[PDB]
Amino acid sequence: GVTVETISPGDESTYPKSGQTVVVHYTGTLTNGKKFDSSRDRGKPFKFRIGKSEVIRGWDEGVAKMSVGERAKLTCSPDYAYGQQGHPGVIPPNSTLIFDVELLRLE
Repeated sequence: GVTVETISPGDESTYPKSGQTVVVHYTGTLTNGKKFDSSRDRGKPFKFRIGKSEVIRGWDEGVAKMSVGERAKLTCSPDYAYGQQGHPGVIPPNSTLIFDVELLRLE
């Protein structure tokens, strides 16, 4: 489903709750490394409510395993991303997605 590989540890104490507003910096790429999204390129931290299907399932599952300050690679299989259909023009069918995600703070 989703694999979380820690790059830099968080505090292992402060974890997102269901419905909580979470603030991340992230970069998403295809497994060939082609980038398709980045809050870092936008120069703005990205906010979303976790556990509300506001983002792909890999994020809801994976970011919930991160603690504040953690930086990790999240690898989301198609079933936890955009599936067989994909996102025409952006994500091919049956694509695994790799996200570099830093959990900056909870709100």
